[PDB]
Amino acid sequence: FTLIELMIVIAIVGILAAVALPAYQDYTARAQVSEAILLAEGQKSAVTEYYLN
Amino acid sequence: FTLIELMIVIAIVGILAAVALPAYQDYTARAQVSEAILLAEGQKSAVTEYYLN
Repeated sequence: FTLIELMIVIAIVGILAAVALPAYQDYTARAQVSEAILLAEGQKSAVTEYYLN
Repeated sequence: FTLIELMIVIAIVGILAAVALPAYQDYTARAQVSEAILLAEGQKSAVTEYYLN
């Protein structure tokens, strides 16, 4: 008898595929969301520039 | 960030061009207006000369 050793595999086979993937496509999103933010960084002072002058 | 240093330039670039230029073309005028007056200075006594004699 070994099957419970196979059972535990197929328990490992059914993986979670952690929410630490989709919370980190949401924070990979935070990466390229930031890529949008880093654009905004340029306009921060330029928009400001119009706003002040 | 430095742009406000550029802003302040373009605030210096837009200069007043002081009214102390056109009030002093008006007083540069007072210079050559005086140049007309200094002519008149000669006639002061000569006109007077006719007026008295």
